[PDB]
Amino acid sequence: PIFLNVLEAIEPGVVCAGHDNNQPDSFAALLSSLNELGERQLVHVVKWAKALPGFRNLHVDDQMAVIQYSWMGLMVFAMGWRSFTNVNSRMLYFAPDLVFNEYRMHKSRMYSQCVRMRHLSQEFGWLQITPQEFLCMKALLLFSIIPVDGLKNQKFFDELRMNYIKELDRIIACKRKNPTSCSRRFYQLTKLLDSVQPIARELHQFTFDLLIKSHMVSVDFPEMMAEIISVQVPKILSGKVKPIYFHTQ
Ligand SMILES: C[C@]12CC[C@H]3[C@@H](CCC4=CC(=O)CC[C@@]43C)[C@@H]1CC[C@@H]2O
Ligand SMILES: O=C(O)c1cccc(CSCc2ccc(Cl)cc2Cl)c1
Ligand SMILES: O=C(O)c1cccc(CSCc2ccc(Cl)cc2Cl)c1
Repeated sequence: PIFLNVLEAIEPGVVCAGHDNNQPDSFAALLSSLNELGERQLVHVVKWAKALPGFRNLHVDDQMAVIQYSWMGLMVFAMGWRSFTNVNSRMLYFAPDLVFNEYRMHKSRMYSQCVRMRHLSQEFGWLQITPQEFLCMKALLLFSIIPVDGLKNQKFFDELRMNYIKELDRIIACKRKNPTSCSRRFYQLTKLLDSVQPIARELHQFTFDLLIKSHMVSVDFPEMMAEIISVQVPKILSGKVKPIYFHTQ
């Protein structure tokens, strides 16, 4: 089971937000912390993507590209998994030092999005996602958003992505026999993967808006997040980069 040994080996540990929970909950302080958390998770995402099977087959510019388009979806999905395993999805477990309860949801001014993330989180429970299904789904999220005109080497990207689809099909299928089941299950996992995208997009709009007005509102964006949110998020927002959906929406 080489493919899973690797996914299971390179999975990131806990990342702390650095939030001072002694501060009173405020928009400026909650969002600044979520932003630092994002900066910190990006270092780990980069290191993890580059250790994935087949990832350095991609053109070097394409490597930076797929990471910079898909981090939001990756991080949302993983946070939903954390939330699911650490607090049965009752709260959003951004990090051990930044757990959102209902008060933090309203104060962050992202109540509706948080609610949608909580929903995502509860699906892991509703569908009984195994840890192997989770790891393979999250790997496939690295490959689920690309420019409409293609990458530098799109042919490589297509092959890699096809392979990651087959690995997920394999993880479902090391277990079952009479194949209504395997067929139903693949359908649920692809539907769940698709559902990450509309949420990632709401958060794209949100953080963009907020970067634009950050000075007026005392929210800090660190270097990389400011750069990625000014340079790559708008390509998504302007429709020049789009998610790859399994089913028509
Ligand atoms: C992008 C963002 C900072 C980073 C947040 C993001 C919401 C989802 C999220 C979950 C994580 O586990 C890491 C941080 C991130 C990626 C936030 C929405 C508004 C804020 O600007
Ligand atoms: O280097 C970083 O920490 C960073 C920060 C934000 C976004 C990305 C995407 S780069 C992924 C990558 C691909 C190829 C090479 Cl040579 C080198 C790299 Cl770092 C990387
Ligand atoms: O072990 C695996 O499952 C695995 C998973 C993903 C990718 C790869 C290697 S694919 C990388 C690749 C890139 C371009 C082309 Cl044309 C052809 C290929 Cl085979 C192997």
